[PDB]
Amino acid sequence: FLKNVLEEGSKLEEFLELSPEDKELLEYLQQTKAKITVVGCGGAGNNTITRLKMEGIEGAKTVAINTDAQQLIRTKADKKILIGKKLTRGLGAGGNPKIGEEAAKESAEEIKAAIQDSDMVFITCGLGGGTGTGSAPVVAEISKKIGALTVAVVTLPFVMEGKVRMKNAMEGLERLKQHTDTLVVIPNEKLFEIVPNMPLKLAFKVADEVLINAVKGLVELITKDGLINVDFADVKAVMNNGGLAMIGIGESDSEKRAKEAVSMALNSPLLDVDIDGATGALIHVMGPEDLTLEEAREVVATVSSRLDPNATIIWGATIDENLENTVRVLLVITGVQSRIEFTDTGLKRK
Repeated sequence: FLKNVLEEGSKLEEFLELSPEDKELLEYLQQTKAKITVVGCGGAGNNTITRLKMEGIEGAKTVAINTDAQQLIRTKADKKILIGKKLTRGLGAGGNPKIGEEAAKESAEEIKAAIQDSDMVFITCGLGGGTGTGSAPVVAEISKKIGALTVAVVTLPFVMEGKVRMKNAMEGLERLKQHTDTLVVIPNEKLFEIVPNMPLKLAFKVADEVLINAVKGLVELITKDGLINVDFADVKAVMNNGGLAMIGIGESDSEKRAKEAVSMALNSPLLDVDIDGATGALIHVMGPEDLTLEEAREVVATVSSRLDPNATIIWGATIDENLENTVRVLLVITGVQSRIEFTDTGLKRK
């Protein structure tokens, strides 16, 4: 009986030590925990969720929504939602964000049901298409309505995708910034400065890799046990009014991993903005089984001296089973909307 399940599962929890006070407390933490849901919209959104799912994202429910049934069936997630079951019949919205938006609206109640009791929701997707670009802002609007920390981690299209797609992305990015607490944007075009002679046929595979790493890094920073205390109250603090944000990723293998990883992360072409005054930042330093709090401490210090002396900085350090002799640093600087300008050919640096 599935219905008994939830109730008999507590029997084991409750039933050999603690006192009555600790009895209530322990039984309290059970519920108190922060519920995280990541929602992937459209093509790139769905490829990301599948990996997060298959690789096992820690402490977060995965939701994949799509207007296209073919894509949705190949996707793996804790929950899948075919938005626009009446508007599209599960055939795809094409490159028209207006359809994807309407598709999401149509399934709004279904979406709300998938993120219902979430303390924080991550909306991820690749802008430029019709589904992700159209639905993402609706999922964000619904997220805020249920009262969850609403963060979005999205990518801007490659220039080789065309002005129509970029323009649609920027407009989507605009509508999105309206319903998010913090909006993280990844310019795919810069993916070319990290891998200059990267084969065009691989651009998207790499884009998938970066988004997955970014969403996973941010999410796990909050949920995965590490060498140090990462409190949800702080995340709430930094993410809550983080306007526009960008990321930087780096890693090193040399006997100056931490130091060299920060360098890459800070000089990352993905950080297409002046960060020398940032008011907030989330840092996640991942490494091998030999990772010391000292290295993580060295990364944070490095970054801290670039931001505002008053900058709010959340950081963590987790150990990744299969991580070489390499330490990877995911950097997320917030409140940089005033250093950028929204145009329809991409974001421009002020």
